[PDB]
Amino acid sequence: IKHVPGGGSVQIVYKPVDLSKV
Amino acid sequence: IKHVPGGGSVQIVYKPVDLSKV
Amino acid sequence: IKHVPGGGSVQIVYKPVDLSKV
Amino acid sequence: IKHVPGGGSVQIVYKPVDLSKV
Amino acid sequence: IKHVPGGGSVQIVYKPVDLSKV
Amino acid sequence: IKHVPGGGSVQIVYKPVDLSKV
Repeated sequence: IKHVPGGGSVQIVYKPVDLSKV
Repeated sequence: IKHVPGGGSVQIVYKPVDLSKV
Repeated sequence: IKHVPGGGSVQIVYKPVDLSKV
Repeated sequence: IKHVPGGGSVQIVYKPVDLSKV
Repeated sequence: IKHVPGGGSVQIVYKPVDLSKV
Repeated sequence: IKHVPGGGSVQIVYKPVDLSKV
């Protein structure tokens, strides 16, 4: 019995710029 | 019995700039 | 920006019995 | 931007019995 | 920016019994 | 019995700049 969700994962975000207004 | 969620994960964010206004 | 691998994950094992021989 | 691999994932095993020989 | 691997995860094992022999 | 959430994790943020206004 094993449970192994989301293993070995990568995310990359390159040069993001945020100009949001609130 | 094992539970091994999210193992080995990477995140990269490269040169982010935040100019947000509140 | 979020990364959430294996997030919110569940395992349930109910009344397991082990009689293994080695 | 979200990344959520294996998110919300479930396993259930009910009354397992192990009789393995080694 | 957040990274949250395995976040919010649960395991339950209910009334396990071990009679293993070596 | 093991529970092993989020093991082996890396995060990298490279040369971030924060100019946020409140």
